[PDB]
Amino acid sequence: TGPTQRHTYYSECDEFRFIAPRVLDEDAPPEKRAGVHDGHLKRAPKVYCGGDERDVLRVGSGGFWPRRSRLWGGVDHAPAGFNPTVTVFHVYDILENVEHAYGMRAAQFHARFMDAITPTGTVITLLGLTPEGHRVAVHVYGTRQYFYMNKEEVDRHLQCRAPRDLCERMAAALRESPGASFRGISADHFEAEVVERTDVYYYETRPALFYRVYVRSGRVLSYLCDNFCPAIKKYEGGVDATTRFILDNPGFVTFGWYRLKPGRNNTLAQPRAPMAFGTSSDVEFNCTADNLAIEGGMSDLPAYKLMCFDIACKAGGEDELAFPVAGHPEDLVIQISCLLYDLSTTALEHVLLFSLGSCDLPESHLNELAARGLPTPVVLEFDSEFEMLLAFMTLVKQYGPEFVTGYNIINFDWPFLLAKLTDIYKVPLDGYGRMNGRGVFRVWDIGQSHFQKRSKIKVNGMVNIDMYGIITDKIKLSSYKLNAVAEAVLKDKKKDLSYRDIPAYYAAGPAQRGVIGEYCIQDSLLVGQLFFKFLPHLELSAVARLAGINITRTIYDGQQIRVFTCLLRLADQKGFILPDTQVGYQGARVHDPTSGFHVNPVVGFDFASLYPSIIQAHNLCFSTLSLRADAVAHLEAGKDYLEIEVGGRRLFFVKAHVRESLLSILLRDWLAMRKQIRSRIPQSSPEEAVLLDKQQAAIKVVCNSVYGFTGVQHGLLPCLHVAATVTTIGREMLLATREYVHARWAAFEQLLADFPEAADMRAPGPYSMRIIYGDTDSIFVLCRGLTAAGLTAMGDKMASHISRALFLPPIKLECEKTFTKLLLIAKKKYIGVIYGGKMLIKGVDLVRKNNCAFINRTSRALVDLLFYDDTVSGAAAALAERPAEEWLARPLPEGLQAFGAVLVDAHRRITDPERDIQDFVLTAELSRHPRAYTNKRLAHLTVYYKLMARRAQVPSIKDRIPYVIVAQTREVEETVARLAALRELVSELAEDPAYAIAHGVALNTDYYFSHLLGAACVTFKALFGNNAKITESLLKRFIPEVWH
DNA sequence: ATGGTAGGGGAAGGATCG
DNA sequence: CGATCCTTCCCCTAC
Ligand SMILES: Cn1cc(C(=O)NCc2ccc(Cl)cc2)c(=O)c2cc(CN3CCOCC3)ccc21
Repeated sequence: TGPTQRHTYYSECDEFRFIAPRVLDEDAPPEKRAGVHDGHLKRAPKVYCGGDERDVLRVGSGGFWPRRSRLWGGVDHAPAGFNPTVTVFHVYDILENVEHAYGMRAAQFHARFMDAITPTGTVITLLGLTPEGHRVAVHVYGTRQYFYMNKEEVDRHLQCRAPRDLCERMAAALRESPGASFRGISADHFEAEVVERTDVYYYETRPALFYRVYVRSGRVLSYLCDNFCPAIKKYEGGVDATTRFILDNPGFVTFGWYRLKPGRNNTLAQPRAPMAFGTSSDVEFNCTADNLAIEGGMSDLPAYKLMCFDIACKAGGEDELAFPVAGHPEDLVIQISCLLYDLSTTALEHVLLFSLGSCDLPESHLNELAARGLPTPVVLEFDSEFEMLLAFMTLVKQYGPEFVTGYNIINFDWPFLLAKLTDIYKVPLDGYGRMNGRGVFRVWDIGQSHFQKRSKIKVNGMVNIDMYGIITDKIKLSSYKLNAVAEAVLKDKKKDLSYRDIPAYYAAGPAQRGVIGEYCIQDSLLVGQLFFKFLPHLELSAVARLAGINITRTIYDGQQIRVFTCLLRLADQKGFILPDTQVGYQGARVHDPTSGFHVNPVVGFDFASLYPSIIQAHNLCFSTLSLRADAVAHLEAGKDYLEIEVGGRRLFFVKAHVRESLLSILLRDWLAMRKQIRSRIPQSSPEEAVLLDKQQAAIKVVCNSVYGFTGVQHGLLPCLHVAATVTTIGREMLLATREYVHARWAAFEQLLADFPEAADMRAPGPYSMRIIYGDTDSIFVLCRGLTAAGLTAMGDKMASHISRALFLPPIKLECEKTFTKLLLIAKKKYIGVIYGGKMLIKGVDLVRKNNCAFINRTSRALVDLLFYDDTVSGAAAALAERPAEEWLARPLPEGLQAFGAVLVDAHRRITDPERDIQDFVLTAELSRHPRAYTNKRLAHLTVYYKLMARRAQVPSIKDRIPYVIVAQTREVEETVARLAALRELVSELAEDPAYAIAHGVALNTDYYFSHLLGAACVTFKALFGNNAKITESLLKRFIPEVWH
């Protein structure tokens, strides 16, 4: 009969816009080859492979790429008698769509589904595979969104006193909509129960009557919540139908192994006829939710496919050496490397090269690959950009990669390709996902927006995992160029590339373009290696399984949604309903440290998950809070509730036995689950142990996300009172721990009394025990008069004692570290030597990946000497012997001599050429869209605008920009004045390392030495009563005066 | 659309004091 | 009236 849901992906083509560089035409004179052919053409798209040629949209007998498709434009490319009986199947992503009965009356669906979607019905499509390998999509009918409204509030506001009345008013309001989107919608299209529920906010709140309204269309529910009755609180109206399908059917997950089973009236699932399919899948199914169950024994992934891909493009305009622009039809996409792996076997299965202008890959590359057990690359030759891109999209649709990865493919690759396919070549994308049409293929940028905080890529049925963000979150670097990341993680350096070199390599011919192919394939291989080292798919799938959210929203839609979903589950379970809404509170207090170098033993105590344990112990929650005394005036204070003053206002938190905290329950259950699964790591195969580790990681993530979720003003379900109470309780606890240690163990008598272990630990000097440092949940205590022999093993017992004697469970204080020497520099900045010989650096420019590697190495060597050299340590002790104030006129002790040496060596490396300029590059992140800036006079901003004027690589909206500092010259000052006049010395001397190396520009030698001295001053002011000016002065005594 | 409060220190520019 | 400070913004940390 034909398809029931029109396939919008191109299966036929007879005429297209042809664009291709004239440089590829050899029979043309070497003079008439500069430009780029552009114009309409009327021939069928074709692709060349190995001397043979075939139409791009030709599918069947002989193909160049692998194909996992069945339907292709109303053709059933499946061997007749293909009726695989499906029992179990794995699910990775979930679609939420609308289906009308009038549309589907052609399809021979059962009566049940047509009743489910009679005017319009929401359908939940589970996508995945069978164990055999078949692509499968099961459609779940019956899922209905629903939201609550107070009955006492609605009855009197809308002059109605019955649920059918509410249905009538809703239908009417939807009729007189702006655009008459819903015309003919009537009251019988809605269901309205009356049910007793409780608002989650505040203990005083008592149950009441709410109208529960069931809605079949996300559009209708959205319009209702937006402008139905704005003066009435609406509950859970944002909950999408997928979340309802997950939570209302207990046991279900968003990622895992399901099984078809018999249903309510002995109902069985029904398989769809091929012409009714709506996916690029081999078999599809219709079923209600009771036809589904979970399968337990199943634990391993199925044969999901992962396409890793990178692209490379070239300009076409007057300047072919400038960076391309996808909006200009002259700049084209020259090459696309695309390699497909199997995710269950982490093995590479196919490698493909899409190229404009046929080529032969270099032989060193081919030899390395074929020797590394990898498959033989297959090159696809194209004459135009349209044919190449169409073939790439046809590959995406036919092979149907369930997962897709690359590097910086969110800000460059996908936007470039899709801008080409959309703005220039005019191609619809709604069918090139998993759905045959009407799908999702959008790409979000930041731009001049306020609400958005992250770039996203969402493709239905296609999980995009950009390894860029993965590395940015998991690894700490100064720059994230793919080759730098490769060398830093895998210790495998590979060739760099720039657009400045691409046109030449293209013009020389098929071999110098096969070089470009080699570079793209090497990039893609490196990305694949990173992917399967960090295993982001398993991590994020475990998070999705835990939070009841699909993999896509797991990745790109924030953290608040996960905590919100779990809390929604628990609150609906326990009788609440979440109301829809839409520097806040005092944080922690860092213990004012008395700075300096400490050589006596230091002990480090800290709390295990301080904020979650506070929430657990004190029963903090939305439902246990109250702002009014009369609410808690009927129970005994202290024994039944906790009175506390937070932010100049009294708060009451009813204790556990009155009303149990929802947050406490979530945290306790998550913690017990984490402990259970971690107890299985030993007696488990490493294959299983990787999954177990990802699981426990996800659990810890959500646990640490609880408090943050509570503290997001104007977020979803916010309650800053809880966050401020948590921080205040933590501050109080730290203060109390300090005072207890001070008062109870001032005398060594008591230290011996409680622990008969300080006998074999009494040091020469006098006994003292005083808190020296503290931050949020940490305590560093000085132990003059004790030996650092078993200070760890006795501080363990100490912390256990303090926890037992001071705090309610599950609050726990542990002894983690004991330092031999420690440098208290300033607030939240310190460096120390652990008793185990390992160094510890926090806060200082050392860890701050914004500085140049040279000053980093130098200051490192300095501190290394300060800790791993006995003479300079005794020298610091000598500096301590005296107040340091007199030393502006006194001499520095001999030990410090070493410093001078290293310092002067610095100067050498600064001015002496043949040094690496990359060893001298600064980095800085570009936070916002530059138009929204308050100073507008920043180094990386100068470099940004300069790169923009030079038609260079415009940095993506949130990367790190590298730069260097020029010295003042005639050209520098002249161009400064010229640019100033055009727009109409301070740190304007900032330049791209690239431009400033090929133009032979010289660095500001004075600046880098002055900042080496500044970093030294900042790091070593501690040893001189923390005075900066005095430290700079007496540091001048390590530098020849001809440099001051 | 959907990520918290503390911090220190560097760059840039205005205000202030003798 | 000229350095000295004093504000503000911005980077990236530690919890
Ligand atoms: C790494 N990190 C990120 C955070 C964050 O992103 N908050 C915003 C937010 C908002 C909504 C959601 Cl859903 C999720 C997250 C933190 O808040 C944070 C806090 C601590 C304090 N620690 C923790 C426990 O005991 C006391 C000391 C330590 C590390 C932290």
